[PDB]
Amino acid sequence: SAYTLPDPLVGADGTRVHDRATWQHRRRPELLQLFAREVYGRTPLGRPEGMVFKVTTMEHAALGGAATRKEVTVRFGRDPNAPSMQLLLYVPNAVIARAERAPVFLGLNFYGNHTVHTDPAIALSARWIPAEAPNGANHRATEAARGSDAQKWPVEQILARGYAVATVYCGDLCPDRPDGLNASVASWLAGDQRAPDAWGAIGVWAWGLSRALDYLETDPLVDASRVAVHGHSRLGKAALWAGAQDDRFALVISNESGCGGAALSKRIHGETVARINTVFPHWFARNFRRYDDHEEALPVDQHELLALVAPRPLYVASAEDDDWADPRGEFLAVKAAEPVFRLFGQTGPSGEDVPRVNEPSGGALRYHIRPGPHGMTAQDWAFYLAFADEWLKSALP
Ligand SMILES: [Au+]
Ligand SMILES: [Au+]
Ligand SMILES: [Ca+2]
Ligand SMILES: [Mg+2]
Ligand SMILES: [Mg+2]
Repeated sequence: SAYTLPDPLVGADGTRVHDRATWQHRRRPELLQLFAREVYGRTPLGRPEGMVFKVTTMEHAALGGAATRKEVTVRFGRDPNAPSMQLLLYVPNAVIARAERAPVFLGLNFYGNHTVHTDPAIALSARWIPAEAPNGANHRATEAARGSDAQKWPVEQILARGYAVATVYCGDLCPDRPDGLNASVASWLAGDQRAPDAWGAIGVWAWGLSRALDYLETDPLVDASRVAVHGHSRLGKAALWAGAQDDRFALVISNESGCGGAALSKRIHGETVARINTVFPHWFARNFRRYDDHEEALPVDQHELLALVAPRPLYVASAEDDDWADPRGEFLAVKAAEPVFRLFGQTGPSGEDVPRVNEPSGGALRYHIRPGPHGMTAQDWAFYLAFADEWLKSALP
C-alpha cells in the first residue's frame, strides 16, 4: 500500500526512544497531545469537582439469584440540576458471597441500559435514542426495546466467569446525532461554535468511561484496579481513547473500532477521514477535518493510539466481512504498535499477516478476526473472557 507510518519510538525531535522511562515520561505525553489536538480534541478536565454518586436501585437477587444489580446516577456537580449519567452494574453473587471483590468489564451501550438485558427492572432510558434503535417510538425507548441489544451483551456468561458488568448509555454523555454536542455534557462543562481543538463525541464518551471508573472505585463489591474497558465500533473508538488517556484501566478491548479507532488512517481502505467527518461531524475535533483527503499529512496514525495502552493488555479484533472498518488496517496497526509492547517485554501476534479466522494471536497484545459481518458476537466475547482470565491484573501480589 501507498503510505508510510510515523515511528512511535522516534520522538518529535528525532531522538530514538530506547527505554520504558523515556516512553512513559516523554513520548506518551507527546503522542497524547498530538491525538488531542489533531484527532479527538482536548479533554478539558478529568474528574469534575462535586461529582455525586446516588444508588437509585439495588437488587440482591437479580437474574434469578445469580446477580446483584445496582443502578447508580453519577451526577457531574453537586447542584441537583447538574448533568448526569445512569450506570447499570451487575455483580456475580457467587463472588460477593465469598466476600471477594469482582473484576469488571465496563463499556458503553448504543441504545440504553434497558437494551443490554431483558431484565424488566432496569430503568427505561428517557433520553433521546436514534432511529436505528430497535423498537423505539419518536426517538424514545418503549417497553418493546428491553433486551433489544442483548446479543452484544452475554451478561450471564460474563457473570458466571467471575466478572461484573458495568454499562452506561452513550447518549447520556453525547447523543449520537450530528448536532448532539449542543445537548451534551460538553455543552455544560461564552461563545457557541466549538473551537478547532475542542473535543467531540468520542472524547466525551471516553470521559464518561473514566467517570464510571471513578464510581467503581467507591463500590465495595468490585475491584476498580481490575477493570477491562471495552467497546464495539464507535464505542470501541471511545474505549481505546479512554484506555489510552486513563492508565487506571487495567485492560482495553477494541471490537471492530475501525476508522479513528484501531485501523490505520494512512492506509486508504474502507471508511476514510473525509467520509467519517462528513457523515459524523460531531465525532472528532474540527481539527481532524484538515486531514479529509489528506491522510498523508497526519502526524500520527492509530498504531500510536494502540501503543498508548502499553504495557497494559490490549485486544484488537475484526470481522472478516467488515471491509468498511478495514480489518487488515486494524491488524497492521497492531503490528506497528508491537515494538512499543516489546519494549515492555510483551509480545504481539506471531505472524506478519492476518491470522486465520477464529485463531487469536498474541500475548498481552492480542488480535483475532472472526467470520461474518460487523457486530459483537459470542465468539468475540469467548475470546475476550479467555484474555481477561490470562492477562487482567490479579487480585494478588
Ligand atoms: Au479515522
Ligand atoms: Au479512515
Ligand atoms: Ca479506513
Ligand atoms: Mg430475577
Ligand atoms: Mg488502588
